Amino acid sequence: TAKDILFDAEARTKLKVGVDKLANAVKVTLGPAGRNVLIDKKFGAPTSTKDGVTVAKEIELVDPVENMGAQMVREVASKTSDVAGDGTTTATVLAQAIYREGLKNVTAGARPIDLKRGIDRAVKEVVAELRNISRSISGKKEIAQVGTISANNDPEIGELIAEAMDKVGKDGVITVEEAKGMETELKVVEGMQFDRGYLSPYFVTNSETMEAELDEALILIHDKKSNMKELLPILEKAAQRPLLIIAEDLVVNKLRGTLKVAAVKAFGDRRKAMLEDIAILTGGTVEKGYKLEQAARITIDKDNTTIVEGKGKQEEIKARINEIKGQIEKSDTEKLQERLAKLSGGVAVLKIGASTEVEMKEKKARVEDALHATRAAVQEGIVVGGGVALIRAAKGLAKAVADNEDQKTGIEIIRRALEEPLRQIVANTGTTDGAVVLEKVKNAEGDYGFNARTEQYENLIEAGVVDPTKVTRSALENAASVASILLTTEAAITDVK
Amino acid sequence: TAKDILFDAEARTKLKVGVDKLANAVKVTLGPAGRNVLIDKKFGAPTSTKDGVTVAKEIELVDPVENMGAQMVREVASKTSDVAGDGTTTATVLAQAIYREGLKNVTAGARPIDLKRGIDRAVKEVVAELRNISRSISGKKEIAQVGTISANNDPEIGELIAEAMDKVGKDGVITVEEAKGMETELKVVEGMQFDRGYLSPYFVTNSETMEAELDEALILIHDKKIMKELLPILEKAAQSGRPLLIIAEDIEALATLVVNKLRGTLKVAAVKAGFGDRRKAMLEDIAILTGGTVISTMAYLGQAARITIDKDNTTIVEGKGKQEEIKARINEIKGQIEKSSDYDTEKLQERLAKLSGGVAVLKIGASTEVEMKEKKARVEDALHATRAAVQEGIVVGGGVALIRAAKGLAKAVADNEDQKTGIEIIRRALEEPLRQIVANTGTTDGAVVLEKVKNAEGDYGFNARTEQYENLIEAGVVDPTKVTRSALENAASVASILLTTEAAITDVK
Amino acid sequence: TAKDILFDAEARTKLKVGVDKLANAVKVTLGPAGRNVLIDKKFGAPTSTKDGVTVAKEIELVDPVENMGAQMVREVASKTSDAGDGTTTATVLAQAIYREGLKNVTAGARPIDLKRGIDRAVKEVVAELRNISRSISGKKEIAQVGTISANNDPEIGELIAEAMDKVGKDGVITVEEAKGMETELKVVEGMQFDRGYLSPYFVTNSETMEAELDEALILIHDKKIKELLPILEKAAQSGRPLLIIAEDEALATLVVNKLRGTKVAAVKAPGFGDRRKAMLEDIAILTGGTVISKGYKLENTMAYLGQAARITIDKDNTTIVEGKGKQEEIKARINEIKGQIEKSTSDYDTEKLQERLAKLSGGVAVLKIGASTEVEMKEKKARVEDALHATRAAVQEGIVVGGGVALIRAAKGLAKAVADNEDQKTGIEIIRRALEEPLRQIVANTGTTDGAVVLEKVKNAEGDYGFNARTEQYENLIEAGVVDPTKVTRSALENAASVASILLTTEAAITDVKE
Amino acid sequence: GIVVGGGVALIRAAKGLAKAVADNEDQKTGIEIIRRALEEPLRQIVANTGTTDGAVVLEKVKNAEGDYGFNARTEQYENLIEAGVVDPTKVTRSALENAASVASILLTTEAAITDVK
Ligand SMILES: [Ca+2]
Ligand SMILES: [Mg+2]
Repeated sequence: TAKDILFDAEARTKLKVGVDKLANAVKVTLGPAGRNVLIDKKFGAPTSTKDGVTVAKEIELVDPVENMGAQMVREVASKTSDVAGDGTTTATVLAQAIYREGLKNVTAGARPIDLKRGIDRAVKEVVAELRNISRSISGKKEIAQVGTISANNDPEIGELIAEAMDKVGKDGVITVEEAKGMETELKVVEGMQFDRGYLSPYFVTNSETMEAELDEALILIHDKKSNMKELLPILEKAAQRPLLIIAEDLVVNKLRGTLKVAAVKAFGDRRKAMLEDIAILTGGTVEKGYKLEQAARITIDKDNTTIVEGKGKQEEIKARINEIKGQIEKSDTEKLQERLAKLSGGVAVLKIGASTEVEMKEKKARVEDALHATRAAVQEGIVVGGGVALIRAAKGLAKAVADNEDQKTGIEIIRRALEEPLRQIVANTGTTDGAVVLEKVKNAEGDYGFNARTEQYENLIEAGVVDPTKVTRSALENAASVASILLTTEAAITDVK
Repeated sequence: TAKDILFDAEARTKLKVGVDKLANAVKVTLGPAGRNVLIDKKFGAPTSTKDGVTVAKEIELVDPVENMGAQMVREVASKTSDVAGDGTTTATVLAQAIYREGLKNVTAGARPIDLKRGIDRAVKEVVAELRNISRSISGKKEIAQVGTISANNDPEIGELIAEAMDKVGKDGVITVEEAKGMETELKVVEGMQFDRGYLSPYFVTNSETMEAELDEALILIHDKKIMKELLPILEKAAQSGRPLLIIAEDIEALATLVVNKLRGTLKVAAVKAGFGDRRKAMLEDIAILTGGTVISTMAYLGQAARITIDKDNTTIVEGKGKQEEIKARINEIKGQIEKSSDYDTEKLQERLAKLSGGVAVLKIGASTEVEMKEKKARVEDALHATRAAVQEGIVVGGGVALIRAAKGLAKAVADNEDQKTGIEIIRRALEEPLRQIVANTGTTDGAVVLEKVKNAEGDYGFNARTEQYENLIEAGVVDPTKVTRSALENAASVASILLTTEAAITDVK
Repeated sequence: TAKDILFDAEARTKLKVGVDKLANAVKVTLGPAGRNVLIDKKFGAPTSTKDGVTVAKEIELVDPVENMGAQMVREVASKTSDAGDGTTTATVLAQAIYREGLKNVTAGARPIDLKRGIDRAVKEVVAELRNISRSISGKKEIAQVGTISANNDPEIGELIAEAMDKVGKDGVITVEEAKGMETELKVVEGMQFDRGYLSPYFVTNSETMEAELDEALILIHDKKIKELLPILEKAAQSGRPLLIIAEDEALATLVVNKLRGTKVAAVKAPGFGDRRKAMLEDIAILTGGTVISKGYKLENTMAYLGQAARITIDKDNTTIVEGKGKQEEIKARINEIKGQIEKSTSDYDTEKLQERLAKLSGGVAVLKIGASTEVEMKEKKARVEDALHATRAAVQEGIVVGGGVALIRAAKGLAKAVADNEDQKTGIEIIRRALEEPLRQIVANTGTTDGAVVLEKVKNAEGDYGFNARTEQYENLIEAGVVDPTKVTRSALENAASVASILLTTEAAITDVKE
Repeated sequence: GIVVGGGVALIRAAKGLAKAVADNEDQKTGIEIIRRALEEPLRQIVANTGTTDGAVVLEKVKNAEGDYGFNARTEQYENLIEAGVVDPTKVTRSALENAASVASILLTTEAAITDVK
């Protein structure tokens, strides 16, 4: 349809208004002192949330160009918590500061392309310095320590996450379920996980977690490919139980009528080898087959699908692992070992018990967050929390080389942006003296920093204030990307009113 | 519907606003330094694109007269990337410069027709001079190099393009498909291709590749225009497992075949059959290759291993017809060559090439599906840039060839000052593509960069990605001659029409 | 006061509006087919005029920027006829040059390169205008030009030819309404100098813009001018008008008494340095007066004032007619001056003393025009004045073809103009198209829509062949009596290209704000 | 004394900026303001010629050494000392000192007091 087009600074200033509205709403919740935000509902009392992710999901602007920039930062900064599990709000605060000062220098006559080059070279050095000051996490004792800190000081949960990664490995599949009793226990079952998720967001059974869970579900494995009407006869045939259909190609009927079904993807000759393994696991049968005309739990994520507690014959399924094991000697061969590790590795299940359901769902939420944080701690390590690690990592900027003065400006844009998260931590405490608090932390060194929880200076590592290195480096990398994309945006196209 | 009519200068000034909005939006993406363009969507994040074709397709204006001038340049410039595969934004930048300077002189009193004549005489000589700078591409030695450049410096892709063009020839049918593994392969199979296309866009199976893919399909060949005998033979083929292809003079069959393809009834594709008695002879070649028979039952239908329906093209792959019967058809029309008039010579020789060479299938693969189809489409872009490069040759990229081709303007002849002004309109317009590439870098010194390139000669130019003057051919910066000359011919064509437009008729809001 | 400023294309476009308003109003009167222009008056019936000069004097605009461009081309074109209709031709030419000039500036032409190509084009057109010009010399040829400017009157043609024979070609000739009905010629003692009146309100006749004083007294003062009351009030009760010759608040006091009827005109002293005081003595001897200087006081005598019969003062020169000084003392100064010619060892002294000698010894030729009726007397007098002015200009630079044909023929010199680039060639072609404008306007004032063919038939013709708007026929304009002085034609083009080039190079226009 | 006319002397004198000391980046920015402003008089003189290309002329003058410059009257590149284009040293240095003085007061001005109309 007809379009309106904005160019040059008129587009970038309009985009900046949206970035500011997104950031200014979410950043008040940043630190441990993060202040409440009220979200209106259609009827009844409004929702009060200190969660910066919950606030960002509610941000929509009436102006199209303002909404574009607001969705740019929102989509990029959301990817920080998709992998590292934390840092969405931090990435948004950084993105606002980087784009503000960057655009401010564009008005002064700085080339936007050289600012991006200088910003990129500055991030490479800060991310590297974040690794130099990062503490590696290896061994079951300190893995339990990180799991306990992310559990809000729960030694039972820290030992549970450490024991799960001990049996199934650091890269193993670990899932969190609800226990049938008061006691919390760990159970290692059989299963596998692949990167093919749901085909539509409407299959999601849980609004906030964006996951589709099917309990006591039957698996349908075919190897032959969607919208063909022949699927209507097969769908209701065995439906009486949720169903998992696996193919390469019932959206409304699940969200409107009564049906429990999930259909994910299943490339080339490699896809035919994967579906034969799920048959020996899920306990079912897989071109030499019919036409379109069983596990305890099936969880469907956006980027992942995990089959938990599939029922095979343990004597027959053990032979399938030995068939692929024999194919390794006569064999690149790296993909054959991947399929072996999925079948023989299993899935760790965390059964979370408690007194009452309100406590059991409360305790389960901490185990999932502590698990996600511990997974990121074993990979890239841990760094000092409270926004201090971004300030300490500024020392790496000395190694950043600037080919001209505009590039040196971009380095200083990142230099001033690294201080912004801590500035917002202290600002959420309600004090106007926060400029002094930033000066003490910056003039100090090491793990010395400000803890906004007790409002006292201390050693944050010993105090239990820590962030995964993956969280911090991803927040800066994501923010610098989205802000540099907007700095280089010369046109904004949108539909007419 | 009642109409609003604009005349003379009032109409051309309004049309220029639409041409400006089109060009000013698309030209920011030109060159390696091309910047981002945000395209809004209903829900979610917008679309960031540095591609000029994506931005151009989204341009529509509220004012009908402004929208007309926008669609004018947009459609004419779109004919560049069709026969060429690149240079759509270049044609738009040239059209904006020719029309702006031309209209500027029209207000100065110059006759519009003498400007158009001067424009065409200048473009005629610039294309000729562009042919001298052209570097011909022939043989597997330099074809793999050209294919490697359009492959984003991948030598393995250039070897597949050079070897595929070696088996079936430069004009032979080459198709790129997704491989079943990481290792890329090449194989030549049976098949042919037709110059016709689908009747309705709804037959497309895969919207990503835009081509309708029917695997292990059936083919119906019928002479007259086609619901009388269709349904009995269609319903007899409705239970197959194999999709059906409809080949006739035309396809009532228009409404019923589209609604069944959109639903889950059956997969049916209709392609027109090329005219006169030559059409009835081509139906026998498709029937013998696929084993079927023409209709002038299920045993009469032909079977292939796959069918890909392009927009203007139709490709049948691996027909099931007996090879002993096909060779009897080959020597039938091959012996008919010795029996012949100057009328049909290469007409029957082209049919023999379809029943002999076949179709080569390029199979591209990678470690993950994300890179697999990303490199697969990269090969399709590399294959299209290579086939066009073989035809008209290769010229220096970065807009330098348009500047170097200005030497041919001395050969242009002007009958008066108005025509000479038109020649000078082209002279100033050829510098615009390079001036815009340097402007996309963001420097205010771009006026000096253009002076160095013009003061130099030959291969010397400016590389905007490294921001350093260097040899552009040795640095891998090249453009096909067909890409460059098409962008100049199409731009000068649309601007000449807009200069000669005395009225713009549009409906009332 | 606070100012508003317009820049470049915005200022040059507003200036063009004022230039067009002046041009379109005056150009309807151009040529013998010129049409009527009604000019309103405070009370009674308006003024109907076919004269372009009368219309141009009334052109004033509300918009200050538009008014500037109007007054710009108005003053520059006034120096062309400073008569002969050339002031309107210069305005028409100035419009065409400025219009096409601005049109190419928008097209991307450099304004200064257009000006260069314009100036080179004008030099070659004026040069070619000299070759086609036919000079006038001798009493016989002058008598023919005077008869033409008198509308086929051999009497005025002979009188002007005889007037230029008695006083010379460079002599001073004046026209005065005769006290008797017999037209006669009388040479009298007098002189003319290059100083005009010090204010337009001293002029007694608004039509000719010439201040004329009959039987007036001359006050000659050395220094600037309050303390003149004893001498000034002496002339007020003496009945004669007073002429004040001095070096220079008191100037406004004489303006009030002039408009109230209580005959005073002020003129600056001629020349400067010692030549000024030397010429002041020549005026006192011619008029029988005394120069106030260095043992004289301006407050202290009626005997020191010079006397003359008629004093005509325009905005340029002042002519003293019938000096009342004694004949012996006038020629005594002649011998005193001539004695210094042989005693001068410098070339500058000898050449400048001859100019001083030619004024006193030459005199002033007076043309007294008679007629049957007093109404016909002033009508015939104005005919002689215009005939004398046109004939005097025709002798200097020659004569060319009228009807705007000479400008068309002079276009053949444009091939001799060198253009350094395309923009300079454009300025040459601007003059090429502008030279057809005066004839195009003459044919347009006839009212015909066929004037596009008339211009082509004249351009494709040769020599003096052209179109006559009076009889609406093609003929030879030299034989038909249609001729313009070469000085008039070349001045119209030079002045038009001058003011049009200034406007093309104007990047800013400053004007006062609303009061 | 006398210096090069045509605004070239201010460009040739930019070599002294290497001797300027900056205590921080803000002071270094103020040094660069003069660096770009020294080219402004010559850039205006060339722009008053009406030429469409002003960048080439400024480039050829900045890269050349000595008194070599561009003559705007004849529109030709020539040595300005020999051609007769010359400015007094007091004229050139006073224009720079006065301009920087008034521009420094306006940059440091935090308030403007004016009467009510
Ligand atoms: Ca409500
Ligand atoms: Mg008249």
